[PDB]
Amino acid sequence: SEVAHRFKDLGEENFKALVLIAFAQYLQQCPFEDHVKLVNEVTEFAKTCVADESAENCDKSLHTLFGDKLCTVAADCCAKQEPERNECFLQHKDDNPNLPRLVRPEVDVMCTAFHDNEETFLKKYLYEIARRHPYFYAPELLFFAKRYKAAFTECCQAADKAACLLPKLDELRDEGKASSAKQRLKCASLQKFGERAFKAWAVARLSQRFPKAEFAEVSKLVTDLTKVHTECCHGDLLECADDRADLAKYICENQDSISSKLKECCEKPLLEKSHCIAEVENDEMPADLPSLAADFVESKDVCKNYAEAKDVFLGMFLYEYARRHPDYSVVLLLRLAKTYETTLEKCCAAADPHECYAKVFDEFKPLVEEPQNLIKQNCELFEQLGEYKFQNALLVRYTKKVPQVSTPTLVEVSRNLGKVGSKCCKHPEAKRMPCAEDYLSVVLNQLCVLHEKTPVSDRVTKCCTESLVNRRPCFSALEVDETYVPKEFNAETFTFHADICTLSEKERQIKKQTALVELVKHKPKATKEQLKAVMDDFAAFVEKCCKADDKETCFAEEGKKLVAASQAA
Repeated sequence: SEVAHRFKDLGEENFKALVLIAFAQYLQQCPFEDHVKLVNEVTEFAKTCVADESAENCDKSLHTLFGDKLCTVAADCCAKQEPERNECFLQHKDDNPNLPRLVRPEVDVMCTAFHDNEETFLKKYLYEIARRHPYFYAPELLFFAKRYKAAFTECCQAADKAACLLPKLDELRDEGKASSAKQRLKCASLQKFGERAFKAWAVARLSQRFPKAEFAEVSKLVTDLTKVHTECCHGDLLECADDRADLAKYICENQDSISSKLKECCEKPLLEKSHCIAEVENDEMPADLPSLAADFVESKDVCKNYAEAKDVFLGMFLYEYARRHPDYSVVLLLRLAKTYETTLEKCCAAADPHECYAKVFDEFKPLVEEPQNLIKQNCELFEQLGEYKFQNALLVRYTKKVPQVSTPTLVEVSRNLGKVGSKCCKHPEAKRMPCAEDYLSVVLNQLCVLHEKTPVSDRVTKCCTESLVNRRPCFSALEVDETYVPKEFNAETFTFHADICTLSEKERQIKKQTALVELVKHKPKATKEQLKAVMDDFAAFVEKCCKADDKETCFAEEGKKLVAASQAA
């Protein structure tokens, strides 16, 4: 029995949470009560299996069971069987579910609901997250759950809870979203590019982190880590959580052989141990490391070793170049690795290989400089305009690049792209690249998955599927879509009402930002000069109407003077 197996390993508390998340991610539209019902029904069945490991259908696989329990409340997916059925659900996960924005009741209400029924209060948090983020890293979701519990348990018995809770919750909302984003990239990598692309990313990344660890060790870690994510991304949550635990035990046992900063980590609860390890800082670089040129360019055995085991050899190249370059981003190392392999494949087929592949490092120079100059420039620019105007500049830049993309998506992606400046520019040159480029990877992956749902721009598709590691350079290289045909104005689209006054300070910018996007789609060829001169106007239209006697009509009157002057520029 598989269910009995995983139940014992995870316990009832985790087993129940993990199954709840699985159901929330598969059927994101179904209400909370229903999932809760199926979880219990499933959980009890599991208890009978622990005893009689041959009772009802304790012999069946998790998917069969989970599948049959969801099919009692869903249709074409359920008409299929075993493999096809499961794949069906996976293909129907929705990265942008049409769910109602989540609003939080007054502190007083939450603390009452928390104190009264704690298990329920926590199970609904899990449910509301898992249904909105169908790819959230299950094991980590359990970690956020506990921290959420600690938030309430502590703040609800204080002087001013509003002051104690609200903050801790915002920090959690953001970090939860970041977390969801990073995991969305790993699944896309696996699902759209293959495990080989995933493995290479891990080798380079872990080699940067555990520079003292041996290649064979990293390889071992990478292999386990791959299976872990392969499972979480495919919906095998229980085994994912299980396997993740094992990997944490291993890493801790073999500390000495991996990294010296794993101490603090291995001295704490499971959930906190895993989370700790996954976010540990890079270890100190081994003192005397030979030159790479020795074994990879000067040696006359290159092509022979390459021929013998192309995978192991290139894998070793990555590990070696990565370990001594924690100042490079993972994508830059992968571009280098790809440039090195391309040189061997051609050179090793020449008369005198050595001569041909002797200047491969000269090929690396341009690739390393591109990222640096880009970052340098844009951080300087960021420092000058600040985060709000920088987001605006990005909205104009990206709407011009790919005008077809839906206004909600452009607004969302550009805002996030703007956050890269705040999160990264503050670091010194040494840590900027990893920061900047790996964050751009996550955000542009967001644009790619939201766009894959309803493809409208061939330019987006090409930049998203041609190469995982070159997405950033591809998007960067786009200027303006010259074939794009301007859109015709729509009254409703540019009609500002008084309801924009009740909206938070941020909810306003977002509106003014959404207007900017529509404007650029209308006048692609317009200039950053005109645009700014027009935006300022919109600002004026809000301040007056929002504060001018009983006027829900100023929205139409003053909005008229708005569109009028708007149609002019």
